[PDB]
Parts: sequence; structure tokens; C-alpha cells
Amino acid sequence: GEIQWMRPSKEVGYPIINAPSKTKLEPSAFHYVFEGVKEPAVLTKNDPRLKTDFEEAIFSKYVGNKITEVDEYMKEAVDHYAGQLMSLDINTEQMCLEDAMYGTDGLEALDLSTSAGYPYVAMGKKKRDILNKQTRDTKEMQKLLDTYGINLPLVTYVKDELRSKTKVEQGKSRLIEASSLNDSVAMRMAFGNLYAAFHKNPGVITGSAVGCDPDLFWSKIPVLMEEKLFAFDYTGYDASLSPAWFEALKMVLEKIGFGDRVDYIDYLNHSHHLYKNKTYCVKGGMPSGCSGTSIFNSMINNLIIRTLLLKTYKGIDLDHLKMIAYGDDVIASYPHEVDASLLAQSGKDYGLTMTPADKSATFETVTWENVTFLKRFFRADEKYPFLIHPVMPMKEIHESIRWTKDPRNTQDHVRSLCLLAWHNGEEEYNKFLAKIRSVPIGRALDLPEYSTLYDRWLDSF
Ligand SMILES: O=c1ccn([C@@H]2O[C@H](COP(=O)(O)OP(=O)(O)OP(=O)(O)O)[C@@H](O)[C@H]2O)c(=O)[nH]1
Ligand code: NA
Repeated sequence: GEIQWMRPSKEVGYPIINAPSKTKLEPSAFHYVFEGVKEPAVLTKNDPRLKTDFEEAIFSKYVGNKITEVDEYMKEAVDHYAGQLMSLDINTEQMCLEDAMYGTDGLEALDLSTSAGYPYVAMGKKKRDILNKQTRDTKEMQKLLDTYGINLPLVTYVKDELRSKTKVEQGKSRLIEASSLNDSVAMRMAFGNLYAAFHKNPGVITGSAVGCDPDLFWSKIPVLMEEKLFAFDYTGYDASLSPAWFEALKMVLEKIGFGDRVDYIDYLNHSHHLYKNKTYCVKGGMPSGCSGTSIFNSMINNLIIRTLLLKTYKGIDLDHLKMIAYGDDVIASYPHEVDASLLAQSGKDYGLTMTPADKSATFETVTWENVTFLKRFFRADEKYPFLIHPVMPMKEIHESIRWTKDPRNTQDHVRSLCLLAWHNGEEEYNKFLAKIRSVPIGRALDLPEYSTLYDRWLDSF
């Protein structure tokens, strides 16, 4: 990923974009009842907490484009992955505007809470308008697709969320590159069934985990993996992607019946962005707020791991590479041990910065005891060991519960945390509930007891 040029949006006929300057995150009723060290992320250059320029920091994620062409290894990776996806009979048909907007089996309806994007954000019009849950009115939308047409600019927003102190002092705030409602609808029509196929098949055939339900899926993973597990973290995955990785992605799409509309991939790759008063053009880099970002990032991860393996171990048998990705997160396996540190080295050559799994200091062996996927561990249940517990650390839950963005959603926010929390065991869960109930707001909440959660879990399989 690399910014080719940036300049004043007025110079090119674009309206300044208004983004709230104040966070919506305030201490919650549980702020002092639990521990935590995270604060809201910097949303402006004027934040007293800053210890370096904001703009330089938020955009430093674009480390550049390391590779230019798709080499021999990448091409092989493409053939293999595309070969696997082939076995899913993915329906190559387009998706009718109705299903793309209000969803169908395998695909959820569009989310009304996220930015409608340009030009709407600058016109003040929102999603509530165009979309009618019970109506299913294509008309208004359909009309808009002719008036403004696809392939429109991406509105860049600073993600309003909790970050470590360092990420606050270093302006390391994440940005949200939002796509126009028009594009989201288009792509969902173009790829709609690809998404559904992926959502309906989390595992090692799609090599994807998007759309999965951790409570059920965790018990299926161990069986799918090969003997030896390997993993690693990516630093700035999305922004590090070079155009070549997008071409490889198009080759996969073409090979499975979507060559028809691989142009859509070109806009993710070479893209136009609006941020505040400035406008910029980026070469490479997966935008964080487009339709499919998650799935396309996972597909690219499947090509990356394959590529690094072929480049480092001539003779490797990709048929026994069992991996599952969720964007940049990944959990992989092979019948034989491999040198992650070595693989990370080849990774640099492809423009990927890979480091020991879970901020380790060195690349150590990956086990079912220390491996994490989506910040969650895998823990077999005491009573019935064949059922696996996705275990989110309590630290994560503690940090989250200490803040709020809307007191109206306190019931839902805490309930959600409870559904992640109990997998840590009855003792821990009850200590968690106790503290929640040690202040008025908590005592008024309708929270599930351990037993109720555990019994429900057992019956869900
Ligand atoms: O809206 C956004 C923007 C960015 N991101 C994602 O955040 C990642 C970079 O944002 P982080 O600051 O969390 O990235 P990191 O993974 O590079 O941090 P390290 O562990 O290496 O210290 C990028 O790889 C992108 O995918 C989102 O998930 N959503
Ligand atoms: Na891009």
C-alpha cells in the first residue's frame, strides 16, 4: 500500500468531510469496578495526549509496495487455492438487487448503522431513507445507481475505539475507509453468492472463518487441522498489500467463474479517498470499509501462506496445508513442523511484516494450549472433552466493560460480554457477575447465570 498523491479536496471539486472531533466513549458504571489501561483513540491532531503528528501517524500504515509482478510461486498458490474453491460449486450467478440489499440465505442484509458514504455523507441523506426492511424497495436504491453510478470515492474516518496508551501517544489510530452505498450494493450483487458460499462453509476448504459462530466452530477446528500447527501475526496486513496480491486474487476469481467482474477488485487496489478537507489516491492496500474486505483479505491470506510455503519449501504438499483465516488472522497446520521465522523472512520479500504469534519475543512452537484465533484460546470442556471452548481472556472483557458509547445499550453490551466471559469457567464467571452487581446499574441488568449458559451450550451442537 502506498499513497501516490494527496491534496486539498476543493482543488478537485470535492466537499470537505465532517467527522466528529469528540469521542463517544465515556467511563461506564463499571469503570472503577474493573481494571484496565486503554483509553479512546486520538480522533484529531489537537489531542493533548499526542507525542507526534497525527496525520503522519495515521497514514504511516502505508509502508509501500514491495513486489511488482505475480511470480511463479504466487501463480502456483493461485492454482491450488482456486482448485480447492472449485470443489464448492460456488454459484457464479449475479445477485438480484433485492437479495443484495435485504439479504438471503448465507448473506445478511446491509447494515444501517454504518456511513452511507459519498456523496450522501455530504448531502446529509442516510440509509434509513433508501432501505425499507419490510418493503424491500429496490426503486429508490435502483434509481440512485443510475444518478451517481458505481466506483465512487471512499470516505475516511478515524475509528472511535479503545487503544493502548502507546497507540494514543503515537497517534496510531485506525482509519475506516468507507465505501459508497452504491458500491457496496454493486459488489454484493457481483459477489453476493461468493460471500454466501463462504459464510455457509467456514473451514479448510474455503480456508476462511468469516461468518462463523465461535461457540460451535471451535469444536470443529481441531479435527480439521493437520499434525503440526503454525501461526504468526501480521503488522499492518491490509495496508501492506501490494497490487500484485490483488492481481493474484483476480486470477482466483477468474478461475472460479467470476472473471466476469474482476474490475471491482481494481478499485479496492487502486483507490480514491476523501479524508476531511484533503483528498488522496492510494496504490494497493485493502480498504477497511468495503463490501467483501473481510473475505477478500482471507482469500489473499490463503494465497500468501501458500506462496511463502512454496518459496521456502520446494516440494511442500499444499494438499496437506490446512489453514483458516479471518482477514489477517490465521490458524494453520501441516503434517510436518515448519520454521515460522524462516517463513516470516520470505514474507518480507513479498511486502508482508510477520512476527511471532501473539506478540511473543521469538517464534516458539505453536500448541493447542497456547494457540489463539480471534484472541480466543481453545479449551476442551471438563465434563465433555469433545466440545471445545472458545476462550476470550477476561482482560479483554474487563477493558471493554469499563466504557460505554450509549447507556441505552448497556444491557446488550454487558450481555454480550457475558456470552464471551463464561467460557472461562464458573468460578471466574461468577466473580465477574458479582462485580457487575456491586453497583446499581449492574444490579438492574438481566444477566444469564453460568448453568443456564453452559446447559444451552451443550444442547447447541
Ligand atoms: O477500520 C479498520 C482499519 C484497520 N484495521 C486493521 O488494523 C490493522 C492495523 O491496525 P492495528 O493498529 O491494530 O495493526 P497491527 O496489526 O499493524 O498492530 P501490530 O500487532 O503489528 O502492533 C490493519 O492490518 C487492518 O487490517 C481494521 O480492522 N479496521
Ligand atoms: Na487500495
